[PDB]
Amino acid sequence: VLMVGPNFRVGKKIGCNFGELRLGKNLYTNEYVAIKLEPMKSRAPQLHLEYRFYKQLGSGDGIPQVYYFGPCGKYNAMVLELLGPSLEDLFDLCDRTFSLKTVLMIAIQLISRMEYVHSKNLIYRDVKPENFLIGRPGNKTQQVIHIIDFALAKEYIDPETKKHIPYREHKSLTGTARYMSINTHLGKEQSRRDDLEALGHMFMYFLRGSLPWQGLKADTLKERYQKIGDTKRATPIEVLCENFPEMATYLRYVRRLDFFEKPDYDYLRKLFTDLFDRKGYMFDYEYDWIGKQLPTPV
Ligand SMILES: COc1ccc(/N=c2/[nH]c(N)c(C(=O)c3ccc(OC)cc3)s2)cc1
Ligand SMILES: [Cl-]
Ligand SMILES: [Cl-]
Ligand SMILES: [Cl-]
Ligand SMILES: [Cl-]
Ligand SMILES: [Mg+2]
Ligand SMILES: [Mg+2]
Repeated sequence: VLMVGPNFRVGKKIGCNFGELRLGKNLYTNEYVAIKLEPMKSRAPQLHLEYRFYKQLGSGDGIPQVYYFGPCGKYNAMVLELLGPSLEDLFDLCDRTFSLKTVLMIAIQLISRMEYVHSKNLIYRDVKPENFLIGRPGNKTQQVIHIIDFALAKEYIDPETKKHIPYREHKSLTGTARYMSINTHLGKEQSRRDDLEALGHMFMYFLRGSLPWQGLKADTLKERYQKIGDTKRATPIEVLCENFPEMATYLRYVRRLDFFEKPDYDYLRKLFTDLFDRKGYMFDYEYDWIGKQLPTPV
């Protein structure tokens, strides 16, 4: 089908997706957009719930604008702001290490981004470099690290009672193993702490080039998650974060948060801004990838 909604032309498949993602164009405004498609026959629908989480988030810094949700042939479609490459794309472009300055510019932003999500009574639960995208130059947000992919989010404040969700265990594992928190591996209900811990793992991935549990395989997914969690538990923070004392402090702090506890986001930002200033860095958005040829759908 040629169109989604009144005004969005459906274009080519984009990204490296299987038809899940297309370029689109708002014919009414002469603007490109991203079109996410999900078959109506899906045995595990996620797109409509994702749209509802975007409505709960509302308009925010580093959150893509969402323009439409509705049918498109035999698909449900969500039309959203077209962003730039992901941090994983950019990491590859930068030979799979980022400088401390780039990691800190990312980290300072992403602590705030997670604070925003948490302020809207949601936990994110899908931290990975693929889900953080820079903007496009055309919208003056190419410097801003955005967060996408809210299909795995959850409301952590129950809306009627206004109580934090209860602690429980035996939660099935499905996420991304590489970044997930130790408590996620143990089958615990995720909470605010776990989003911040997964961010810490991702920051160390960027700094080191890899994480020491990244290569582990097993005959079953469950066994693989187990081995990865075992390695996370067996790798001292002082070792993982050798040469990055503030990252060690960050990770120890988030690992030690209680399930119900509100993180001190101010404290975590200050760890990193104090470090940033002490190193003489200037917060000028000159990330490692500036000056390189970025992948673009057009
Ligand atoms: C490297 O090629 C591309 C670079 C940037 C790009 N922009 C996007 N903007 C979005 N809002 C996107 C998404 O919502 C999205 C949707 C699905 C998806 O599946 C892996 C990945 C990203 S991709 C899409 C493709
Ligand atoms: Cl445009
Ligand atoms: Cl920010
Ligand atoms: Cl991995
Ligand atoms: Cl600098
Ligand atoms: Mg915006
Ligand atoms: Mg995903």
